[PDB]
Amino acid sequence: AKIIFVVGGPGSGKGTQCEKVVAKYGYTHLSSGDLLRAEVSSGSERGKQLQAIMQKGELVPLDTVLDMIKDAMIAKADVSKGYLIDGYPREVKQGEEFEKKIGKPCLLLYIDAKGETMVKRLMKRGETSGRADDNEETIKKRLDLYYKATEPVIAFYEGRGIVRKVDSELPVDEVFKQVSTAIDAL
Ligand SMILES: Nc1ncnc2c1ncn2[C@@H]1O[C@H](COP(=O)(O)OP(=O)(O)OP(=O)(O)OP(=O)(O)OP(=O)(O)OC[C@H]2O[C@@H](n3cnc4c(N)ncnc43)[C@H](O)[C@@H]2O)[C@@H](O)[C@H]1O
Repeated sequence: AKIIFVVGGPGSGKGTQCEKVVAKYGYTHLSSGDLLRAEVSSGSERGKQLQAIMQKGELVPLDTVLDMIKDAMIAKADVSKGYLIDGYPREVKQGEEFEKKIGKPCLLLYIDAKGETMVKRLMKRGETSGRADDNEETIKKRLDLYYKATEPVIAFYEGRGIVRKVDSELPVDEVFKQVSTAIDAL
C-alpha cells in the first residue's frame, strides 16, 4: 500500500489538504494528533499524560505515537489502498522507527508555510475552536519545536529523494492543485 508522509509546521495546512486528498483519491487519513486526542478523550491515565504534554506543546514519545499509528493502520488495513500519515514523523528517529516496524514511504508532502502565517492561523483557530494548545505561548513553543526537530526530517527524506514541496501560503485549492500534481505523478 501507498504510504504518504505529510509533514509541515503547526497550522501549515496538513489536515486541510489531507481531507481534500481523501475526498478525491480515497486514501486513508491518519492523524497522529487525532489519535492522541482520542486517547485523551478516553479518560485513561495515559490520556492525562498525553494531554499534559500536548498542552505544553512538546513531542509525545515515539513509542506511544508510533504504536497508535501502526494500530490505526492495521485497523483500516482491509479498506485502504493508500495511507496519508498526517503529522508523523516529527523527528528523524520517528521516520527511522516507522521504516523498521511498518514500511518505507512512497512520498513526503512537505506543506510549507511561513512562520508568521502559521502563528496567524493558529491564533485564529484558537479564538474559535478553543483547542488547548492554540494559546499564544504554546504556539510559540510548537513553532520552535518544529524548526528544531522536524525540519531535519525534511532533510532526511530529501536525501531519500521523495520530498515534494507545496506552497501552503496560497489559497487552499491552489495548494491542493500542487498536492494533486504530486500524487498524480506517483
Ligand atoms: N508525530 C508526533 N510526535 C510527537 N508528538 C506529536 C506527534 N504528532 C502530534 N503530536 C502532538 O499533538 C500535538 C498536535 O499535533 P497535530 O494534531 O498533528 O497538529 P499540529 O501539527 O500542531 O497543527 P494543526 O493540526 O493544528 O494544523 P494543520 O497543519 O493540520 O493545518 P490545519 O488545516 O488543520 O489548520 C490550519 C489553519 O489554518 C486554515 N488553513 C489551512 N490552509 C489554509 C490556507 N491555504 N489558507 C488560509 N487558511 C488555511 C485552516 O482552516 C486552519 O484554520 C502536537 O503538538 C504534539 O504535542
